[PDB]
Amino acid sequence: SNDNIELVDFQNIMFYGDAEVGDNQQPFTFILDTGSANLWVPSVKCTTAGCLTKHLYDSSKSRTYEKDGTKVEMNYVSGTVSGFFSKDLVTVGNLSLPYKFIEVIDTNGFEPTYTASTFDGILGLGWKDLSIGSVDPIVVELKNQNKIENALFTFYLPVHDKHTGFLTIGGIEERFYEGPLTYEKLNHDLYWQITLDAHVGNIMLEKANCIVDSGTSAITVPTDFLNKMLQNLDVIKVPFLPFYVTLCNNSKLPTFEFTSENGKYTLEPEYYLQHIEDVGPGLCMLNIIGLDFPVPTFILGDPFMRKYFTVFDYDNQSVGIALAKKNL
Ligand SMILES: CSC[C@H](NC(=O)Cc1ccc(O)cc1)C(=O)N[C@@H](Cc1ccccc1)[C@H](O)C(=O)N1CSC(C)(C)[C@H]1C(=O)N[C@H]1c2ccccc2C[C@H]1O
Repeated sequence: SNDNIELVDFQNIMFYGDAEVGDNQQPFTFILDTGSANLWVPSVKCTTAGCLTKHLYDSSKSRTYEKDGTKVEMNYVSGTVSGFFSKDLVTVGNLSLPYKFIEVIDTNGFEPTYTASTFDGILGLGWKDLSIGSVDPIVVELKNQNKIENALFTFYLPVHDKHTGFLTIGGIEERFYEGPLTYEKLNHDLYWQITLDAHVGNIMLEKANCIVDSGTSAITVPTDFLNKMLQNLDVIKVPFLPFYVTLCNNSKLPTFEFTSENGKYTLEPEYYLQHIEDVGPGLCMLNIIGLDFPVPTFILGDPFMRKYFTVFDYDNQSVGIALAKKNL
């Protein structure tokens, strides 16, 4: 019944999945990003160094290509790509639909991220009004065409050296989680954002905005909240970068607890530490960065999602959260 695209871990920090553009089935690797709402692929017309090692899109070889050519720039927090709109058949798992996407010709504003990673493009899994060009989300559009049961998708993330992951479209599969699945209502029209009380030891923020974001390989915390957490924690900031290093077994490292009237979600140090033995013996980096939004906000990124199976439900305007099964 449901369509299941396999997720591959890349250096236990990112994960990617593959999909196709064109009726000649041109293959691409995507970051799958719940926090954005446009699809893009690098073009054969790309003029920049970053495209050299990528799978490139050739509209001339697809009979289902429809020209648009409207110029567009996608601005991410990690950089900018530019190009123009094109329309073609997009295939995700076994499902296809004609889809508007961005043909990228300049990726120099997205370095060094682009050249250092093995993805080709980004496939947005956000809300329509967050898109450029008023593009209906893939999953919404697939439901509207009755190709899937429900306008929802789920993430069961891969775990480095343990199991593969899945982006599942159309339904919720019991095989991905254990214990209860708790639904948290979205608190915003166009982000996968929910309200949770956030506790880290003695520090807490009542009714914080929490964005569940598949494209962010960190937990982000308000900067003042982070500053309090790190006080007398025996961690050291990396020169010039917003990351902190610690002895891996530092017993002061706290557990994040997020609560709603419905549920309680925790994130222990094992889920947010990254070993860096090559930099030194028994050293870890915290996958936590300080970021201020206009309203106090946490991004519950990839470290959160490695622990917790997540359901993104457009029809019920909610995020479902459950403990991910350790193995399939
Ligand atoms: C609507 S369209 C995209 C939107 N535009 C904007 O907000 C407009 C904007 C542009 C520039 C700016 O100064 C501020 C604003 C954007 O970018 N939303 C992002 C989510 C986001 C949003 C706000 C804060 C943090 C992150 C997006 O969903 C996303 O996940 N991204 C952007 S590409 C990406 C898929 C590689 C990933 C990313 O960067 N990851 C790195 C990251 C990020 C943060 C911490 C550690 C690390 C490590 C890496 O994992």
